[PDB]
Amino acid sequence: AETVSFNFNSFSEGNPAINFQGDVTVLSNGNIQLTNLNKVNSVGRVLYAMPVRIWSSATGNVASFLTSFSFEMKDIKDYDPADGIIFFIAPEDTQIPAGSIGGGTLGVSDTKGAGHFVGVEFDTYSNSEYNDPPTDHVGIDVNSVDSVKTVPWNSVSGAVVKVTVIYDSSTKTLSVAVTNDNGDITTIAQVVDLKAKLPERVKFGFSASGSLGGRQIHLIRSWSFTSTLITT
Amino acid sequence: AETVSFNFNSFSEGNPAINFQGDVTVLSNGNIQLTNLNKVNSVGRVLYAMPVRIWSSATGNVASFLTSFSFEMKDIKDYDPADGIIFFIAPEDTQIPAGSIGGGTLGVSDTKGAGHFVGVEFDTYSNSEYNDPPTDHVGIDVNSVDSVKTVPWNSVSGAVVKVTVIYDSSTKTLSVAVTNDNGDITTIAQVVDLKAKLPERVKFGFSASGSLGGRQIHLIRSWSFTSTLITT
Amino acid sequence: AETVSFNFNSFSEGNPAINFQGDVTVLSNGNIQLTNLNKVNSVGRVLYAMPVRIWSSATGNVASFLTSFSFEMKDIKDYDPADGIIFFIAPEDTQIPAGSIGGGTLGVSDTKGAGHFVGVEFDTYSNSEYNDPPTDHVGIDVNSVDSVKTVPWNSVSGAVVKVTVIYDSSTKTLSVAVTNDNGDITTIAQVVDLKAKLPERVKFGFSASGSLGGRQIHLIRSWSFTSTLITT
Amino acid sequence: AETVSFNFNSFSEGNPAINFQGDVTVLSNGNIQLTNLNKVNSVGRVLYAMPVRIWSSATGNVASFLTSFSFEMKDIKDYDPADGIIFFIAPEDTQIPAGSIGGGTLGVSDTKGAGHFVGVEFDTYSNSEYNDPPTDHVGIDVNSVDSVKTVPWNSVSGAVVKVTVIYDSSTKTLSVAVTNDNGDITTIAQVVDLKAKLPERVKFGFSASGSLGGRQIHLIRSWSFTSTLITT
Ligand SMILES: CO[C@H]1O[C@H](CO)[C@H](O)[C@H](O[C@@H]2O[C@H](CO)[C@H](O)[C@H](O)[C@H]2O)[C@H]1NC(C)=O
Ligand SMILES: CO[C@H]1O[C@H](CO)[C@H](O)[C@H](O[C@@H]2O[C@H](CO)[C@H](O)[C@H](O)[C@H]2O)[C@H]1NC(C)=O
Ligand SMILES: CO[C@H]1O[C@H](CO)[C@H](O)[C@H](O[C@@H]2O[C@H](CO)[C@H](O)[C@H](O)[C@H]2O)[C@H]1NC(C)=O
Ligand SMILES: CO[C@H]1O[C@H](CO)[C@H](O)[C@H](O[C@@H]2O[C@H](CO)[C@H](O)[C@H](O)[C@H]2O)[C@H]1NC(C)=O
Ligand SMILES: [Ca+2]
Ligand SMILES: [Ca+2]
Ligand SMILES: [Ca+2]
Ligand SMILES: [Ca+2]
Ligand SMILES: [Mn+2]
Ligand SMILES: [Mn+2]
Ligand SMILES: [Mn+2]
Ligand SMILES: [Mn+2]
Repeated sequence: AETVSFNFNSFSEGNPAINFQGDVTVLSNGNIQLTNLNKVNSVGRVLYAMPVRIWSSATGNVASFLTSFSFEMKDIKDYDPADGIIFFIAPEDTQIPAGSIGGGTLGVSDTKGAGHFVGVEFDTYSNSEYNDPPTDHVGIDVNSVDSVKTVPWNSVSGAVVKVTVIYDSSTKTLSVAVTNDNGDITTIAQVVDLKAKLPERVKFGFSASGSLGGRQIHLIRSWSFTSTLITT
Repeated sequence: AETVSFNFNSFSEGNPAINFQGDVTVLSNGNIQLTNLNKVNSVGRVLYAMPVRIWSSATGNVASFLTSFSFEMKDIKDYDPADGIIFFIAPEDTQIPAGSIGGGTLGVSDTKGAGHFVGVEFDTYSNSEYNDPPTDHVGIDVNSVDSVKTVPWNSVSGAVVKVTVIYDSSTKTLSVAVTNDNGDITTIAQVVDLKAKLPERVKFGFSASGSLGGRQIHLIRSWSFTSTLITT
Repeated sequence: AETVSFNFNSFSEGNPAINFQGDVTVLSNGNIQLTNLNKVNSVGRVLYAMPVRIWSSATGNVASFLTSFSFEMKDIKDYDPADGIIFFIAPEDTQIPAGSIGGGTLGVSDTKGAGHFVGVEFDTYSNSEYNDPPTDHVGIDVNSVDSVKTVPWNSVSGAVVKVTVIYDSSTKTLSVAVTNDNGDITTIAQVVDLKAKLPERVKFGFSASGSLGGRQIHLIRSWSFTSTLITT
Repeated sequence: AETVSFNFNSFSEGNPAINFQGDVTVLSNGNIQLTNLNKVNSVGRVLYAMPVRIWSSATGNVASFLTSFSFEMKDIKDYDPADGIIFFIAPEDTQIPAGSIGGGTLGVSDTKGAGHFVGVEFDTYSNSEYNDPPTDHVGIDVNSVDSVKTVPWNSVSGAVVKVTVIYDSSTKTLSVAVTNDNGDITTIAQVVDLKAKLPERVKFGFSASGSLGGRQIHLIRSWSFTSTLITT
């Protein structure tokens, strides 16, 4: 069994174990701030440096994984609280899309909302061009910010949010459990064939974006992960 | 939203939030020990005292839940390490089955292996009469110890095991993530309609058992839980 | 440490975590309405269904607690706005006193105003038989509605009141902070030895009452609570 | 009556409503970071710019108040997690003590551990020179970091902590409730005569400090406050 596991209680910009893309910055409190509040169409992303093998071309096996993280989004004067954070998986050579307009692309897709990735978004603005639901929501994305599925949710400014994600390889099911401020949990699950959508090796990470008038603080506070690929 | 959430970092006899059934005991370290090492066919179960309303007949809605717990099973001389621990959900009036022979019934079913419950078992003995796989395993049970589905696992004597479970009501998916000794994760997921299998009010808990020759230490170390039912 | 904590942002009939006694009802908006506007001597009480161990005869330790709740009292035609709401603590077998005349008893005491409970009352009618102050007030009650202590307070019809209560077991101090409509705060604190006045296990809740001519809307809107008993 | 109330969901160093002293800084995420991790004997404090009238030399009346706040302390490599945060009340002309050695002085007292202030300290290091308890603790201080009283507590790195404080002028009682990561609540209360210890007009705020080998992240995330003084 090939296992990749790690844990971040805090981040240090000088740690090579993580790739910093775009406007991402690391605060003195150890938090990763994904976007630059003072830039138009800002986009920042963070990736665990080591690529993870999610499936074997020899056995045909797909890995299962369990990951938990905590983020925080907070409103800022005088901008519309947008656009949200997305936890994504993508080719190891993934980079912020060329000429990215940020905003509703969440830093992972082109203007049409397409890209090569699988993710769980925590969307705080309704983009009609991507068929977003009317309210804040958590969504399961497969190569598009036009979610395969979404569930109503509520982004509380200044609130620390906990998320737990389980990917069961046999059923190809991706399950998400979000722990809100008011105490309630929000869940969403969807069958996504990682082996059919992503290459053998991939990088896991977070991305957030903003536009001209849409901006807010996007912070990653902690992140634990364990993936196990059966090789027997 | 109707939410039920608790977090037991340890336990204590006298705590009104816990119903003890059978040979259950509380160790001075706070751990719960489910079976009596000196009793033939021992059965011990622990339940969260408060009944949980998992679905509403008035709205047809079903709750989602996130729960995680840690346990430990340890060998003893000279008995065969059996039988295992099961995290179950059952009618609020659930009691240890009458005339229970313990053993492979895990304290939740009758001799034939049938009962009224939904659970996640951590089986350490292969009972052919219940069609168990040949080795240790984690299984998803629905009214029977003859698992609807199982996955190879390994119970390490004295190893602390961590488990995270997510039930997404919308998809009716019950997914389990088990973090073992060597740090590898083992997962199993199964679509289970709690609404169709259980009554509106149920109780959550743990059960363990042994036989004349099959005995071992079964400990529950911690348990956190959050369930949310959309009331509207 | 043995801890009981919960957070109700709203309520719903059927939640097994709440015990309804008397004329209480749940409104479509999630608010709990304690009294029946059409019944004489109406009494409604709501209790957290799980008993709380506030102290242990074995260790002698006493729990500390923090709780916040919000309520609203609203006038109606053509009845006299009475009688008020009381947040109370009583033995777990507590029931509305047999033959309750409601009114100034607040649903927790007998006609003489005596009972077995500890509570914080928000009194909107001056009962000379219980030595009430001449104006609305907040009072600390120990086995009697003839408050051990009171402080002037005004109940504004239709106003949302927010309350915060801290019980420090070491000093045995029960401290109350009441946040009015105008923004002013009103506080009252009293040393109350719960270990000497109540049994080890008790229930927390709210009660309200009315008489033939005294009636008003008594609503409980939210309630968060956390108690912790040291078991070491 | 004379009331003062405010609420901070986030802070900005470019806001008049607040005084900054020492090495204090405001992070892009709105959080106030009291100490500088790169300085020896670092000391930082923040104060509500508007002095609050807590008692009257004309009437002898003393104000009551309710205030709550959330903070966060976090370890760093490779220093000792020290020294802590203290919520304090002091004369309006209060400033960081001249030649402050920071450290166990929490930035409010002299080397001997004396000063003019009343406060609630959240201590993460045991200074024997100030008779500190052997573990982390919450303390009530009256002109000295040699606490009038303390209670065992546990500072969890990276955890957001919520505090509620009530001062009841009639009983001169200062009660505190602190919400831990494991869910438990800790409380401590103490009779403190503010009229005798402090001037009519005072300033409320926060202070934190570090030493050569003792440093950690000290954050003040939010702060609500309401005080009411009767003028009649
Ligand atoms: C004319 O539209 C551009 O400028 C406005 C502000 O004047 C917005 O920034 C708009 O972007 C959209 O903004 C929201 C929030 O207000 C959110 O960030 C959306 O994702 C984003 O598309 C911007 N247009 C574009 C296409 O960038
Ligand atoms: C003749 O079989 C009974 O007695 C033997 C020991 O002499 C076992 O205790 C056996 O029970 C089975 O024991 C294993 C462990 O080796 C495990 O506990 C199985 O679940 C259990 O059935 C017992 N027979 C029965 C059916 O109770
Ligand atoms: C003769 O007194 C009885 O009937 C009157 C109305 O006709 C009142 O209901 C009175 O009760 C007292 O009413 C006030 C409100 O005006 C408040 O509810 C008091 O607590 C209550 O005693 C009632 N007498 C009694 C003792 O029930
Ligand atoms: C010789 O002692 C001085 O230098 C050491 C370096 O290891 C410490 O910084 C020490 O200060 C004390 O440090 C702890 C943490 O390790 C905590 O911050 C105490 O409050 C502080 O006294 C320092 N001495 C002094 C008096 O500054
Ligand atoms: Ca969007
Ligand atoms: Ca078995
Ligand atoms: Ca009265
Ligand atoms: Ca100290
Ligand atoms: Mn979306
Ligand atoms: Mn089995
Ligand atoms: Mn009264
Ligand atoms: Mn101290």
